[PDB]
Amino acid sequence: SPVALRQMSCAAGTTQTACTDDNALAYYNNSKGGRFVLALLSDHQDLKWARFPKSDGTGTIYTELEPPCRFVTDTPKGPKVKYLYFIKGLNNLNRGMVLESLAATVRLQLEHHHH
Amino acid sequence: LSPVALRQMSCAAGTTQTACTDDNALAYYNNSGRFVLALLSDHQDLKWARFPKSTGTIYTELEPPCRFVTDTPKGPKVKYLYFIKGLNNLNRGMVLESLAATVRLQ
Repeated sequence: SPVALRQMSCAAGTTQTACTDDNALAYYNNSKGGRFVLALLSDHQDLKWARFPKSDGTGTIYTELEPPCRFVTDTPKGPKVKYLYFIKGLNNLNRGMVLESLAATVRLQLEHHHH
Repeated sequence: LSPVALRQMSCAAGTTQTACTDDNALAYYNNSGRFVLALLSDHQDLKWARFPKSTGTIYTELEPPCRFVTDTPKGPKVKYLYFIKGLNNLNRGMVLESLAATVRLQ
């Protein structure tokens, strides 16, 4: 059942060329095929591609995003408007997963280490 | 009904409404009132669960259970996941994600 969602920074943009670097936060799990990206969380409202380098290091990958959902969140600095991007074709089951994970941060391991 | 980190509450379930008597199950719910999405339990015969309303009490039917293993502070354990009758996939996705992130390695 551990289809637990992990997160990491990634490159995103309005065009494949426009992708540059840590421009967003990507939600993914390991559904066999290495890393499977489900959604992007960013401050930018017109992103259309999430970019990740291939596993074997032989090229790169660009995944398509659906138009984002705009939403507010509270923070120490105050309210903040964020954009949630589900990848194209993502089903409601996976959308729900992203949501719960977004609702409360929880470490997936016990050892002193990133999430 | 909007998004919010799921919460859990102990509740009584049974194979019949009459059977629901003592707390023997954990119920995931959304409070965006309490909307119960699913039940986690050690028994596999469960078919009903009651929730003493926020006046009266509520009985909600359950769908067939799903077996699954879980680490705990005292060794692994087997358990059963029950979804409320007719739950949509978006909500099930929220439950499955909570369960999935419920493990302990090394």
